[PDB]
Amino acid sequence: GPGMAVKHLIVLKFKDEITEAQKEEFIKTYVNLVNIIPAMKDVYWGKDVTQKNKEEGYTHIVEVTFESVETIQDYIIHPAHVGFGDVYRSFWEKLLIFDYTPRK
Amino acid sequence: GPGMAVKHLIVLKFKDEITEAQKEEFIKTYVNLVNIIPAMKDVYWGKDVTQKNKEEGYTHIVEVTFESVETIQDYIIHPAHVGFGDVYRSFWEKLLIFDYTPRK
Ligand SMILES: CCCCCCCc1cc(O)cc(O)c1C(=O)O
Ligand SMILES: CCCCCCCc1cc(O)cc(O)c1C(=O)O
Repeated sequence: GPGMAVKHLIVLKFKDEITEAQKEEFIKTYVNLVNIIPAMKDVYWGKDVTQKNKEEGYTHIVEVTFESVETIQDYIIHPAHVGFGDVYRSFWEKLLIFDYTPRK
Repeated sequence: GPGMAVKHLIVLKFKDEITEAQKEEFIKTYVNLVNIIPAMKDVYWGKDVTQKNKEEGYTHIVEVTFESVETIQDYIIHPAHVGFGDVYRSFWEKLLIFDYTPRK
């Protein structure tokens, strides 16, 4: 369709001490935010398989579509997001966030 | 669904002196690889608008769809991919490369 939505992309490396089970629980709890935060519509994620970034070893990629930058910002400040981010902040070693409208 | 795909995600920062005209031509030549490299099925890209990692400087996000990790390898070793790097490596400052299958 003709819509102009905005994708929120998260690129993450967990601390080495975090176990696979802990990463899974972190992602599951994150996905549950869709049911809580109005702006947050859907979550797709995946684990990188090629490990091509050397000293910048991000492993997980999360994609969330939103209607605009302003509603991304609503998600950022929503108390369920603030709470998730604060209590799991020690899980990650590196985090990059991008917001863009995909085009051809 | 019935189809299998792997997303090849590139995060890119151009050198600071590169012009907008140069970026546009660089991207047009990259997306034209779909007409050259069989494995490369589609490209969507966008420019970050929120600058949440401004200090790292990545600005462009490029999403390329492939059938499998094997066809991704065919893309990497294709002469036109090697040749794109021959001609344009001097335009980028840094990159991150990921290969993953998005899921819920
Ligand atoms: C399954 C991956 C979970 C990602 C948590 C990141 C939370 C966060 C922290 C922050 O300092 C800035 C942010 O923009 C965000 C975010 O966008 O969600
Ligand atoms: C408009 C996007 C331009 C992307 C060029 C990156 C080329 C490249 C360089 C490299 O050193 C390693 C790689 O894996 C790749 C790649 O995946 O294409």
